[PDB]
Amino acid sequence: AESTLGAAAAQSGRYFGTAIASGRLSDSTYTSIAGREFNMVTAENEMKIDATEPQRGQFNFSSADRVYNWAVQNGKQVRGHTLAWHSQQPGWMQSLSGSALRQAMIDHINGVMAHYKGKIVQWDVVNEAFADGSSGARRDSNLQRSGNDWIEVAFRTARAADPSAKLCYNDYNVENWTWAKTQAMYNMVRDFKQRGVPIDCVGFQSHFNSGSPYNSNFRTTLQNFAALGVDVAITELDIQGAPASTYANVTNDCLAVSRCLGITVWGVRDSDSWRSEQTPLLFNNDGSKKAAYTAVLDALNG
Ligand SMILES: *[C@H]1O[C@H](CO)[C@@H](O[C@@H]2O[C@H](CO)[C@@H](O)[C@H](O)[C@H]2O)[C@H](O)[C@H]1F
Repeated sequence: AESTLGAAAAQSGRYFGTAIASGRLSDSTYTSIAGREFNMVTAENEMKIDATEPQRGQFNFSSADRVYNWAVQNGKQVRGHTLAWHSQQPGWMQSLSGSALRQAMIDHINGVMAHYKGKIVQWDVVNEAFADGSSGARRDSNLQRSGNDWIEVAFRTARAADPSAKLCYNDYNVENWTWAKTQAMYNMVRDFKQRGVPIDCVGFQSHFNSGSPYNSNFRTTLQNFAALGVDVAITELDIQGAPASTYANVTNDCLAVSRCLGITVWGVRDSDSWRSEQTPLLFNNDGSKKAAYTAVLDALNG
């Protein structure tokens, strides 16, 4: 067996990753534990639109490169996050609509992807485009108001910008097979595959909690999306209370699906999370391993 999460995941050809924040990189406990345990990194905030293009046409990759460089220096691959999203847009992009916004969205994808061309294994090209609830509608945003084709255009733009990256659609509350949101995403991906839209992967955020609880049918969700001809990935995992049983279940669901590339938990210690009050991660505040860590490692080791 293997003694760390990333190495244990690698025995089945998968990765075990985390979100990394540039502001925490002077914390020796964080950097040593993150370096030891994970083989995949996602920048927590540094590769988002506001951080990378603070003013139109004026890119700033300083903080993003700090995360990227840390990952490569520590032997990890990197998931880019995220190129088109309604949340966290810089004010200059919030003022744009229609065709002007479309051009800025395209320019933003091209500029960020060119900087990291051939260096990023997966990109979350589009994030959180569906509304929550029973409707299955697209979320309202300046991007969605520019037309239903905004998502497809982002994907076609990204494929041309860097043909070596796996292009993913990412979202939350899409893990339970029976939910309307899950079905809306499923039909979009099915449609994309029939029309030749270049989508290679689907990211399941996996923010499990009392209001959006884990269900055993997540495995069915993963299998059904994989059958559409896309890879699947667990991208921002955290579970309220960090129950060992649920952490083991999610891990085993990924291990049972051949195209489940790996799992990323959203943070290292409970105190590093935005949801620290629900103590939803695998390491305690002092860096020690909880019960959930042991369960995940055991599952990865079979
Ligand atoms: C999935 O959910 C995580 C947690 O909400 C998002 O990461 C958070 O993003 C916000 C907004 O940019 C930040 O304030 C938090 O520090 C960060 O943890 C992630 O982007 C999203 F895809």
